[PDB]
Amino acid sequence: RFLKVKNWETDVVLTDTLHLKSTLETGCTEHICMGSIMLPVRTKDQLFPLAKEFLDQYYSSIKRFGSKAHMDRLEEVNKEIESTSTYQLKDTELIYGAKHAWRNASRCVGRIQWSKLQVFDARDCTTAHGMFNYICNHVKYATNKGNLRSAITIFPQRTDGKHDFRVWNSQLIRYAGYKQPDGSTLGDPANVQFTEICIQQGWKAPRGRFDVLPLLLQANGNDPELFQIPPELVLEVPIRHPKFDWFKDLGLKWYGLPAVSNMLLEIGGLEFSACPFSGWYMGTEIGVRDYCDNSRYNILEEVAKKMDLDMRKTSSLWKDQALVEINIAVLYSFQSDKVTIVDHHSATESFIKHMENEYRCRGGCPADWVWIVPPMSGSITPVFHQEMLNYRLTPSFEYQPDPWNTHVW
Amino acid sequence: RFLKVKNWETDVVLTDTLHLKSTLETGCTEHICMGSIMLPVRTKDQLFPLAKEFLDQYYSSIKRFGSKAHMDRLEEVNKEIESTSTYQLKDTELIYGAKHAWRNASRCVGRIQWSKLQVFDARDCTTAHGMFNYICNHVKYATNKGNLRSAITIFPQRTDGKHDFRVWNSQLIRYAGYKQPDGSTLGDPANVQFTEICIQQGWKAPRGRFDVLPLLLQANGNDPELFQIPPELVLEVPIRHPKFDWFKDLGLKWYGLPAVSNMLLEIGGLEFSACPFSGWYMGTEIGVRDYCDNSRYNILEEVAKKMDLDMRKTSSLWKDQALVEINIAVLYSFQSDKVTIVDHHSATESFIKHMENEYRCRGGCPADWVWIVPPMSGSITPVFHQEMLNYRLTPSFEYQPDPWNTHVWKG
Ligand code: HEM
Ligand code: HEM
Ligand SMILES: Cc1cc(N)nc(C[C@H]2CNC[C@H]2NCCNCc2ccc(Cl)cc2)c1
Ligand SMILES: Cc1cc(N)nc(C[C@H]2CNC[C@H]2NCCNCc2ccc(Cl)cc2)c1
Ligand SMILES: C[C@H](O)[C@H](O)[C@H]1CNc2nc(N)[nH]c(=O)c2N1
Ligand SMILES: C[C@H](O)[C@H](O)[C@H]1CNc2nc(N)[nH]c(=O)c2N1
Ligand SMILES: [Zn+2]
Repeated sequence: RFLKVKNWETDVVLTDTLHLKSTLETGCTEHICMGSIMLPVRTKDQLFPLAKEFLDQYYSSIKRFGSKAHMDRLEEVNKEIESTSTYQLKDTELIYGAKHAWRNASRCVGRIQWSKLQVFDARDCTTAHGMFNYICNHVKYATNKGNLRSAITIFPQRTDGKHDFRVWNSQLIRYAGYKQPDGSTLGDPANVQFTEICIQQGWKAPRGRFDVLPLLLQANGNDPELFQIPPELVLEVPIRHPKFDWFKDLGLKWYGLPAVSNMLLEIGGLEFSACPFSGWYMGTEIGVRDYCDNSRYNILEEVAKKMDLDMRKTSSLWKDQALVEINIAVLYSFQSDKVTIVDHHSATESFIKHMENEYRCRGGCPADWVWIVPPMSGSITPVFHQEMLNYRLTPSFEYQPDPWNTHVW
Repeated sequence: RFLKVKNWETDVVLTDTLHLKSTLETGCTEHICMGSIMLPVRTKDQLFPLAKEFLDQYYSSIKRFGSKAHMDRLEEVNKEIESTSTYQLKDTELIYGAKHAWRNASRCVGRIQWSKLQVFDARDCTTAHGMFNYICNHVKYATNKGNLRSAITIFPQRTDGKHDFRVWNSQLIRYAGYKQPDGSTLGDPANVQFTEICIQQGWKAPRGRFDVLPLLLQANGNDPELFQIPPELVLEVPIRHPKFDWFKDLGLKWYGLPAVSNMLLEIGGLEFSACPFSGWYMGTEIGVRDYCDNSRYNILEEVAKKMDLDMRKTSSLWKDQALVEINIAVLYSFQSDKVTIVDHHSATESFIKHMENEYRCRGGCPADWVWIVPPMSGSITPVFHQEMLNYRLTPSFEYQPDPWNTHVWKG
């Protein structure tokens, strides 16, 4: 009932009760833990309980739980749902809802920033060009000439499921992937397929190693349209090492804006299938995963050569040595060009502080250890020694099927 | 039911049916995952079914399920239970049992070696001195002058719970930790409390930075007794770096034999409270955890200074740079002194093949991702990208409470 989590490096013990308010399933059972598995229309009967849950916590958050205002709103939404088989959120509810889905994202280490989120209400949007306009404005606002600011743009909610707004890209800004004859892959292997769905739709791929993909926007359920983000709005960073000059010769660069566009935001039962959100990078996401994952730019071997490491034996830890350098470069480059970025040491220390605040202000903090611990130097970061409880709270961000696997053209 | 796990690096998908034989609980529910939580006498009634399940597993393994030998063994065991409230395992069953507890240890990345285990049967042991003799023999055999061999020694099982055999040390070999009045710690902070118990019991502490702790052995539920492991039997490796000549000057060394001695071995319902087992180290256990944990030796700063790294800001990744060098030094040394050791790349790569083979020949391989993934360079090892299922099968190795917290002293 009242679970406890301990930090084994500092012996601090926190008590969690927030989990009791949890409603969604985890995938785990008393017989099997699925903790490491990546991926473990509504009715009026289904919707009202959800809306009620949401409103009560919202009114509770503003110290007006069980007030005429509260009571009144419940009734208004109640009448609206029975009548309209759905409802619309008050601006304040939308903002509160979005901030909280972030607050509840158990896989996000950057949640100490949860309450500082710019919300762009794009619910009056109606077309792909309109979506394009809102997205450019979001990108420009968030980039802020390198001094990044968190934001989310929220398009119209789901209705009959046949009029869904969707951004086909996984992130607003990513590089294209091309499968050459050499069997090899040009650019980012992760995007090969999407890259082709663009071509298949018209895009004139420049076939480069770092080609900024075009946005593929879908509005009201119609077919998706392509748009090239003003190059001037996409801040990029040339990757150079602060000691190895030959580094710049690797020809590496990465974009400054991390911005997830394929998730679904759920607030009080309502579904928002197009809600791109952005913050700023933690160094390892690029240096460790984008650059060194074997299924991504997989650059270790090459960086290894350039360093003249004894790649003969794994026990010389050449892969590890090179990993560190590649990551030192990233932070170095972003910092030099003055684009906001955080290292895994600072981000994890921040998250620990956030957990403590959350435990003593909200009764806990859902967190997914498997995702929170950085992909390098795990145990020298504090989160490694921190026990965490993972459970699902709403409002939330959820994954959803790629549109190209559901679109009735 | 069937469950699938996918490797996001290779797209290889596996199907698990073995989890269907999972009995114990995990700590998780449909509402909460306790996957990162460190730690989430029997009745004839409950014992009967446990022996049966075990015996069925054992006879199936030797291709004699349902045989007369199998049926006689079941009758013999059940008769013994109703008769004495317990039962004794045949040598063969003990060996099979021990090998399987290792095979089922979901937090162990070295399981590819499971079927290769020397089992020493010490169930005829009656005293602390007897325990000491058995342990010295295990240490010498397992050490094998640096060519490490996996081994386990099994002392008498629990009876009424008032006569337990227990090895008070958490590991047969570990360094003493001492709390100074100024608040600093000399030696290994992890063993301060145990080191105090040793001193209280009569140990004469040399008070150094790497003093091998004495063994504190409890036989038949009696008060524990102290014993010093013959020095010539304790293999140690001085740590030095292949290119950094000042590394040897840090004065670091570590023992070669990792041997857990505080866990409980459960086989067919029987409980073996004293069952020390040892293998060989994976580099990071020493280089990352014992050396760099803030609560252990914590040598990152001193090493970073020497390398003259920019320690003014964490974004220089000075901690990460020093960590790599320290781990290179550990591997280099061990390999130079010809003491068995495996690096985390090699070990995780082997575990993945072991895991795949297990899914194919056994229908599964319970594994705890939180523990399998190395404490450094996580994503550049194949296990990071491997989905895993964690569940509990018996036989098994379990945690038990520290003895100094439950023991009834006699005097
Ligand atoms: C301000 C800087 C931020 C930092 C440094 C940060 C950092 C991170 C990191 C390291 C991850 C893991 C990414 C991965 O492994 O794919 C992550 C995941 C995530 N973040 Fe944050 N984050 C930030 C802002 C945001 C914002 C503004 C939101 C949304 C409003 C958010 C929502 C999420 C979600 C839902 C996930 C998990 C998504 C998934 O499962 O793929 N984050 N974040
Ligand atoms: C052959 C060399 C072996 C290697 C390289 C290996 C490696 C490891 C490592 C890296 C861990 C995690 C240690 C930690 O973080 O505390 C571990 C845990 C474990 N290993 Fe192995 N192991 C080996 C042999 C064995 C043997 C022979 C047994 C038993 C017969 C065994 C039983 C276990 C158990 C029970 C755990 C988890 C203990 C706990 O939860 O504290 N291992 N092993
Ligand atoms: C707002 C924000 C801020 C920061 N710093 N980081 C992010 C994360 C985002 C940039 N780096 C990795 C991307 N996430 C990929 C999720 N893959 C899960 C996944 C989902 C589905 C499949 Cl099939 C595979 C994998 C978002
Ligand atoms: C047979 C074998 C072979 C290898 N390679 N490694 C080991 C593991 C052993 C040497 N390095 C760390 C030690 N394990 C301590 C685990 N403590 C967890 C823990 C358990 C309980 C609490 Cl309260 C805290 C922490 C055993
Ligand atoms: C199989 C395993 O769950 C998978 O590789 C996870 C591990 N932890 C992760 N953690 C983060 N932050 N991001 C990821 O993509 C992953 N991948
Ligand atoms: C809180 C968290 O579960 C704890 O720090 C775990 C994480 N993973 C680990 N993994 C291994 N191999 N050994 C450990 O001691 C730990 N500690
Ligand atoms: Zn779980």
